[PDB]
Amino acid sequence: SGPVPSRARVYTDVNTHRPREYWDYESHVVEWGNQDDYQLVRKLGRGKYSEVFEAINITNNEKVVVKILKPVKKKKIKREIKILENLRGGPNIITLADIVKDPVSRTPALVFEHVNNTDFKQLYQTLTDYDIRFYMYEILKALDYCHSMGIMHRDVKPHNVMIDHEHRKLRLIDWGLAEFYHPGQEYNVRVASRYFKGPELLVDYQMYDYSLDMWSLGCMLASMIFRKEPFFHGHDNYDQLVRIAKVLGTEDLYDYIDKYNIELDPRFNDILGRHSRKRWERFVHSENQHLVSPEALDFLDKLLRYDHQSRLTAREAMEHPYFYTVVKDQ
Ligand SMILES: O=S(=O)(c1ccc2ncsc2c1)N1CCC(CCNCc2ccc(-c3ccccc3)c(Cl)c2)CC1
Ligand code: NA
Repeated sequence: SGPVPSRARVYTDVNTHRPREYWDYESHVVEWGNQDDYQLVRKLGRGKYSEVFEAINITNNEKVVVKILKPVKKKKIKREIKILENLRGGPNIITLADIVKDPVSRTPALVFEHVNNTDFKQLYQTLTDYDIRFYMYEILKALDYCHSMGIMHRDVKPHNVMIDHEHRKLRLIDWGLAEFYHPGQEYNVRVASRYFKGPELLVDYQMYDYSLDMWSLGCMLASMIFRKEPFFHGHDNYDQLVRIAKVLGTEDLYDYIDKYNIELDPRFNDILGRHSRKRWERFVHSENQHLVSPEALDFLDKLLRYDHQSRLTAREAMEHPYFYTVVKDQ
């Protein structure tokens, strides 16, 4: 036995065709700028792996964002830098402007282009059906691009999506968990926030690909159209799969596990039970109905599949009827 192998349906060999240096980030030599070019203005936030500041480049008086890294292995910093450099200039990808080190503490800091993000509590109540379709399309452009460039984001969620609503501008941020896709590679399943983890992660299927990001995206879409954040609210990684199973149903889950010859943890056998596949109609109510259409539900259904191979690709998703008005306007 052991699990059945898997390959991405698209962009399978994009890294194989690149020079090794493109993806072999362990070999990457970091280009350091001058720390003294930046003065910190104010703290913006703190994350698992960093503290984020607004700063000013005193050479040209530009506003920038500085992410000062907490201690991480040099290869993980190299990976994030290499990915940001490879993706620089791509649609809706955050722009890495510079990389500096404090010469005393030796702490490394990434310097980004400044994006004026719109406060969540003011965005949430104003967003129309059109706005959701528009911003979803913008995220898909970033995902198609990074996938086409041989990179999985692996941490798609609202915290990692900046919107400057005034400028109708979106950026996908926090490439610290992203990885290069190589056919045959077994990845770490301990990635992404619980609520956004794909079934492949939860059942410990390591040979995953770009399609992980499409599950995460579907989770985001569900939370936005149904006004339920998070959508799949698990207590832990095990219960997370139970919450998914109560919606997608257990029949399809067991079909997926059979197809890939996945060995399910003994714990899971007790708690999965038997669940019907639910209709999306049970999440619709008077408050959210203006966001919910046949198109939205058809699209959502085609993202949220157990079987990573059957999810829409980014480029397929962009062709879905949910986006016809957006595509016409652009
Ligand atoms: O201040 S920050 O540390 C900072 C500032 C600049 C910067 N530049 C490089 S890293 C960096 C960090 N930062 C923390 C993350 C925040 C995330 C904002 N989420 C907003 C949001 C996104 C997406 C949706 C949405 C979902 C579904 C459909 C359509 C849309 C929704 Cl509703 C809201 C921004 C501020
Ligand atoms: Na693979």
